[PDB]
Amino acid sequence: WTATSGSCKGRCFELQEVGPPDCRCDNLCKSYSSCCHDFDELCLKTARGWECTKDRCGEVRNEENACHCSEDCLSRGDCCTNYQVVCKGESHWVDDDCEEIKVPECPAGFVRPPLIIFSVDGFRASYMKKGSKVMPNIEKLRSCGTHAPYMRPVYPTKTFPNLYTLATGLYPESHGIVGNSMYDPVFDASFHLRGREKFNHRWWGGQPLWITATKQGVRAGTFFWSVSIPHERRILTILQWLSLPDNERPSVYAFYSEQPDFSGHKYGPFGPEMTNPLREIDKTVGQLMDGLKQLRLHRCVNVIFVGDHGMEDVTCDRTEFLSNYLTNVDDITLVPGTLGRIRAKSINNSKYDPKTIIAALTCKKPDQHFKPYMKQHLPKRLHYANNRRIEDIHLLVDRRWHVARKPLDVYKKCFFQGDHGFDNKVNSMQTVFVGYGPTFKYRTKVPPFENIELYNVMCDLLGLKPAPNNGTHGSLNHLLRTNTFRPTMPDEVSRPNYPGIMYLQSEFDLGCTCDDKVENKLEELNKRLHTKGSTKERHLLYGRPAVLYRTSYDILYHTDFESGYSEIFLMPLWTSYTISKQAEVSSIPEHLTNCVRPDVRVSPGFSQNCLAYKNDKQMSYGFLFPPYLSSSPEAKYDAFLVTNMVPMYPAFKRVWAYFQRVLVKKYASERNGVNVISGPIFDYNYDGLRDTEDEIKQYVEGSSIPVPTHYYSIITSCLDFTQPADKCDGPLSVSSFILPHRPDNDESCNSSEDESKWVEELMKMHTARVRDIEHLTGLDFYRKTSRSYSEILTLKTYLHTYESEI
Ligand SMILES: *[C@@H]1O[C@H](CO)[C@@H](O[C@@H]2O[C@H](CO)[C@@H](O[C@@H]3O[C@H](CO[C@H]4O[C@H](CO)[C@@H](O)[C@H](O[C@H]5O[C@H](CO)[C@@H](O)[C@H](O)[C@@H]5O[C@H]5O[C@H](CO)[C@@H](O)[C@H](O)[C@@H]5O)[C@@H]4O)[C@@H](O)[C@H](O[C@H]4O[C@H](CO)[C@@H](O)[C@H](O)[C@@H]4O[C@H]4O[C@H](CO)[C@@H](O)[C@H](O)[C@@H]4O)[C@@H]3O)[C@H](O)[C@H]2NC(C)=O)[C@H](O)[C@H]1NC(C)=O
Ligand SMILES: O=C(c1ccc(-c2ccc(Cl)cc2)cc1)N1C[C@@H]2CN(C(=O)c3ccc4[nH]nnc4c3)C[C@H]2C1
Ligand SMILES: [Ca+2]
Ligand code: NA
Ligand code: NA
Ligand SMILES: [Zn+2]
Repeated sequence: WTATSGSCKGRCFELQEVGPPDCRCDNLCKSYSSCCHDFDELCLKTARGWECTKDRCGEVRNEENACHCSEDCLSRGDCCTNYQVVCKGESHWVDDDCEEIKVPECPAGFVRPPLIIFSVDGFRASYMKKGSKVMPNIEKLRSCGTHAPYMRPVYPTKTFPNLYTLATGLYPESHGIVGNSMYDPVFDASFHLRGREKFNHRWWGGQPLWITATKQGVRAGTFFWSVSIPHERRILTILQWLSLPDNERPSVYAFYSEQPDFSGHKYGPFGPEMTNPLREIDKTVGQLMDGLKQLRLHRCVNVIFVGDHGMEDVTCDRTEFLSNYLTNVDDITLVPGTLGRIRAKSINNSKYDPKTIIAALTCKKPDQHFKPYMKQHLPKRLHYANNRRIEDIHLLVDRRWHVARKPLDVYKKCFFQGDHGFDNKVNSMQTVFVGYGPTFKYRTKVPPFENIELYNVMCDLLGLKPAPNNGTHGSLNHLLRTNTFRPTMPDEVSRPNYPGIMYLQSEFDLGCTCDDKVENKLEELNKRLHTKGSTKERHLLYGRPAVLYRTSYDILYHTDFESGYSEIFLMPLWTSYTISKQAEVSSIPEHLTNCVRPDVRVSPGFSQNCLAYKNDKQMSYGFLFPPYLSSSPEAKYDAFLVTNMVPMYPAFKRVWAYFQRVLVKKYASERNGVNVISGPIFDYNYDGLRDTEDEIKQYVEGSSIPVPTHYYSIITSCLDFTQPADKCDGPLSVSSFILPHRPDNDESCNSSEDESKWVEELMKMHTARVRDIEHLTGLDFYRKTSRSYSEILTLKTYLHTYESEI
């Protein structure tokens, strides 16, 4: 109940929210059905339109007008945005040459450059180039300010998850808005685009920029606009707020456009009808910048032009129906469309089984346009599992397609030609970032980056301390002229032991054998050198990883590789080795096929054993440093140490052996040498964070050998590939992956074929940032390079996507 008897008189677009039943006059009241009786008449004036014409100049103030062209309008802060152009001979902002803004030029009483976030829904990154002819205002912001060729959204590439990720720096699994539609089984409550539950605070986790600002004494304009408030009015409202007295005036503002998403859904991303919405958005930008220029704020304000996600061609005919796969289609609830989420229709149904549902959905049709996953098996780069609102069963839908439960859902709910939601590495889902103002750089292009990184920068722009988030603070310092945040490397928590030879071969009873009993001071002094680190500069190029948690581990040196061996987990946390362009691949000699060798630097009690693998009928083993890449037949024996062994399902060994025998050499040839760091990951509770020893759900049968959920590799080389990986003088280049360690290759529908047809495609799907591996391992990489730390942070957030040209 709202008693709408009060008045909006002198309260139009007031900043403080007033609770029921006193009537509201803020930009949200429409959505709440709570506006005072006179809100429209007083606050939403439209009379005479939005532009001054010659004859309006000098007019006597008529209060009924939408905006004014009277002589007092500048000081009332309520001129039409084109007033100075029409009435005072000024130019439109877009027509002025751009000139570097070296320092803020703010009027008196401005304590900091204000920040204006201009967010556009469904603005696909390629619009910046493809519509540049019809968007001169946006093209000027882009060419004169700082821009990326594209910004990567979060998964799913839906509106509410991405806008709230923009506001918080958080993955949707952490902020809680994991779709536009959700069911929370703890609340027993549903979040819908339609209705009042979505307003309830309990859906919205983390701390959005406007709350961060407010808690730290920086006032914010409201970010939310009721759909019926016309864009011209939203702009006039911002400009009016910017004329408030100093103590009242917000420092951060947001504008939001429903376009081009609205038309893109109807017409497709490049429908001929899309030119007009792009023009209109440009005009709105022109209005804002002209209005800032009148207020003398156009060289004071930092403006961010940012999208939530792109738009792909999708039509009704490209829909896959679960009724063509499942017999029990009525025992399931599906969240449908460009992603699928499946749960039981009824909690009282004990004949519901996710395993038979996944199996009925796996590789069933030749050209199947979706792939099912238990959420824990989704690519770790999606970070989409650790929330109770995310259903256990997930369908990743191919770009251009939908999934639906039954055909009746698609015709009794073609209409649409565009949609979004797909995998966030898809080219069509990329969106835009432009920053313009005194704090951003001048005419600077920056590499693509992820939207989770912006919250930190928006905090930096406002002098705020960000709440804890998933951005990596300092990774976007290269966007900024000043206000850079100067991070320090994390302190190493555990120091390594450097074991020498401490055990005799007969102290070991590991059930392993090796045909290695074959035999010289020339070569013996030499192998002693290798075991103390004499080749360590070749194989460990960026310093040893730092261990950021409390544990007990040994550094082990070898001719061809170095490792940090965990006495707790019984295997390396990391193994580092360099493969030059000239290196040669060899096979494992016949007599060494089953060779495992005790490591005389590491006690039997802190070693694995071969008996456990013999007795575990499901589990085999692989090696982190690959015997195929040994530098010499004698160095090969090091690769068969028990301290280089890791548990691997036979099915996973197919992937791993192809990566090690074929792909590392291929990368070394292509990149002029590579440095590889590989190791295990344990994330049994799928939170994206290193498991402690007591979280491990699976061991090699009858042993204390923990089974990894994933294996990672970080592959680094010189960005200037004319220099070899091991003699690189400048910036680095990296690609990484986090491969799921699974007992089957059900994920790969072509896995019955030769690895050359399916392994690399698997690995591409599981591409990752170094930072993702850092979270999963508690390791910090690239501690000793000649590069600035900020540049290294950027490298660690890089994701190699394998998409073609945007
Ligand atoms: C991305 O960045 C984010 C932000 O930094 C990272 O998320 C953080 O990670 C931490 C580790 O997972 C986590 O810390 C925990 O905090 C618990 C208290 O949390 C509340 O308070 C904070 C602060 O205001 C608040 O933000 C939290 O909000 C969550 O939950 C609400 C309501 O459900 C949601 O609205 C909100 O969206 C958010 O949900 C997300 O996080 C939670 C986990 O907190 C998930 O469950 C959700 O699925 C969702 O992802 C909370 O309101 C605190 O209780 C924890 O401490 C336990 O464990 C430690 C072990 O060290 C121990 O010291 C304690 O004793 C305690 O153990 C006891 O509880 C156990 C579990 O119940 C029980 O088993 C034991 O027996 C004990 O009784 C813990 O410190 C932090 O909350 C989140 N923050 C956010 C915002 O999500 C994220 O990791 C980053 N991702 C990556 C990949 O890097
Ligand atoms: O009020 C806001 C808001 C604006 C900006 C920021 C914002 C957040 C962070 C920053 Cl940094 C800036 C602005 C925060 C909220 N709304 C209201 C709008 C309602 N809505 C949809 O109904 C909708 C739209 C497109 C879709 N496609 N498919 N389904 C769709 C459903 C989109 C919502 C956005
Ligand atoms: Ca974990
Ligand atoms: Na076995
Ligand atoms: Na398969
Ligand atoms: Zn949309």
